[PDB]
Amino acid sequence: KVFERCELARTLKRLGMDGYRGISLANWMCLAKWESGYNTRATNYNAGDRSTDYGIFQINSRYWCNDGKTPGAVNACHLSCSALLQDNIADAVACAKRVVRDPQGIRAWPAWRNRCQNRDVRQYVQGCGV
Repeated sequence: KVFERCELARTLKRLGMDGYRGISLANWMCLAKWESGYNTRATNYNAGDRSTDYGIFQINSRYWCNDGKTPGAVNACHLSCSALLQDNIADAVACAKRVVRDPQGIRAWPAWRNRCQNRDVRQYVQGCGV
């Protein structure tokens, strides 16, 4: 599924992402925007280390979900990577929450630093009713 901007904003709020581990909803919106363009079906193979990024938040198979084919990987979210390709994002959200529980927080995703940190991210949630 390809979400519309405000539709996702509203969904994430409901799933309790606003301010989770100190991260504002606008930050989560900015991340999803640059990672997958709000697409739950998005996958990206990293030829470099043989891992794959899955779903709306482009969660990596080396540490967060099990895809079986990633060498020396762990599954901290306790999910099949398949779970992160569903239209319903409840598993993806639960996993994203698990990722920011580590010291790095939101910095765990390099693209957050490149595209969202120290920016005016208000744009991602303006007029959504969140």
